[PDB]
Amino acid sequence: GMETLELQGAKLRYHQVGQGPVLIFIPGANGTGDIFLPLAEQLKDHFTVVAVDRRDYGESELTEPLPDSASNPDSDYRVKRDAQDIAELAKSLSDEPVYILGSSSGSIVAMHVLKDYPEVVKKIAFHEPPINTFLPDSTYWKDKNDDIVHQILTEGLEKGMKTFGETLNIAPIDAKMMSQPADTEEGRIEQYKRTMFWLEFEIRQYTHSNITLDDFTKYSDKITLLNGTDSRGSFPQDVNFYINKETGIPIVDIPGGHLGYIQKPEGFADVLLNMWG
Amino acid sequence: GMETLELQGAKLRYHQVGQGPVLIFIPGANGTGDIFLPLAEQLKDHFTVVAVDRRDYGESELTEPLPDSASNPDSDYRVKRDAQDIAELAKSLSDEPVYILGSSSGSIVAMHVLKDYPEVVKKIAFHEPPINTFLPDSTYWKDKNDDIVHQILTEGLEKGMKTFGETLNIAPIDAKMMSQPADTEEGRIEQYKRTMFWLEFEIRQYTHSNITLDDFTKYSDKITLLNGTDSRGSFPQDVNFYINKETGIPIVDIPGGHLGYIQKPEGFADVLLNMWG
Repeated sequence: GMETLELQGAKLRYHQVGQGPVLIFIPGANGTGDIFLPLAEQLKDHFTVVAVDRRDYGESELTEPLPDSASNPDSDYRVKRDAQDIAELAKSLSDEPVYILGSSSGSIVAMHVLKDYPEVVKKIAFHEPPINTFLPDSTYWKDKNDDIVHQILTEGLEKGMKTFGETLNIAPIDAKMMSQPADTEEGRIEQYKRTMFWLEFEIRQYTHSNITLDDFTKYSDKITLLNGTDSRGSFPQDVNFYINKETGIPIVDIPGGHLGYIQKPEGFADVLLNMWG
Repeated sequence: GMETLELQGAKLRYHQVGQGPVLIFIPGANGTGDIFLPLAEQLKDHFTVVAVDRRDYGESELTEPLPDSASNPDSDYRVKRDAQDIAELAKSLSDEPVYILGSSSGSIVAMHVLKDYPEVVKKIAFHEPPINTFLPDSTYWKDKNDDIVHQILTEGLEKGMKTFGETLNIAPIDAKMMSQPADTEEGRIEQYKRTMFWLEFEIRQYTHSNITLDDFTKYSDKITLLNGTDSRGSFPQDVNFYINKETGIPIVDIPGGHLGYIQKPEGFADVLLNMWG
């Protein structure tokens, strides 16, 4: 049960309670205004308290995708868009300048509201901002942030071999080949995103999808099951053994492991050409 | 330099080399057809080899967002859409049924092509499928997958306190409150996605955004800097000290830590009402 302001690119949702001059609270990393509700109850006799879900969070919703460049660490799109969200909200609720308080990364949003839309600001408070750009030791803090983001990436890719080895239940050499970190930072970033997408959206949905043995028997003349010569004892071979046992569909052993088509391409090709050539 | 077939919801990209009957390779968890290129070079005298980037991967691109329900573990949207992608590709390249080989989760795509579009299949090969739905011990494997996906979530949230503590450089009690895992599985899933979004798209972009001290001095009469009484020694307070030292803008100490507005809402409110009431 939240209020809505439709803006360019998003439906902005906010809580509103109180009477009196408008006071907008801008949240930090939690992104949502509900964290200000106990404070709003303390203030509602004196201010019209407005607590925002910033457009990428909570009950707010984007109506257009973020630009490709938003993932660039030097992108200014989001912080600028967040600031003009607050300015538009302030103008939709008040014909006079308003009170604004932002905390943590939300106090950085507040700084940009004052920089680019001073006309909407009556008074403003910056609660514990973590901005470093104007500090004498800016580089220390900026480098540390860039390193922590990269640290989380490396720690993610380290779980690759459990991710594929324990879900596909394949041989460790195959699991290793599948989870081997890419050669470059950009390649590793893409690799991590692929792995996380596959985990969320592919492995469970596909491996429990609606296929039955009677679906194979109906066209058994078209089907060959393939087991790698190097991946014996693995779960996917056990699947093919079950299909072969119950339907009579043949298994052909083909060189290599779970990735035999890239591990041993000449031998893989020879077997296929004998099957189908 | 990849071929393109525009379909409903995506631009499907594929590699094509060879002469002769069409043979479509469907990739597994890597999602991209380049993994079949060394094999394609072995086969190109005998088949027209077609190696696909499935629509969510690689050089393929969605032109509409995935449905909300695609994240449901029992969703069939993606595997069905992948299969009709292959069927449409086969019909765009050949007036006769074609050869198809899928590996790993791509062999599950292949099963669905045969189930729903048998007319496009001349022969088909399932290379080491990890499907469990028709196995007698299906539940063991299905439960194990669901548990591994949930394991990766728990392992992610465990890095929350380093994520906020080492980027904001705040007190450990505050970092703990920010990273405390939500009460429910759905709450924890959303929490992890928020944290990963903030890391990628917020922390670096906002903390090094283009604000200078001269931006504060221009409207210094409107600004109050707020430091929590419980977060002394933290980096965000050091930021406010620098601003106060160089601009003269006042600091008000307000009850609580980095999250004082929810930690101590009555005391926080009292200070604000004295500032602004």
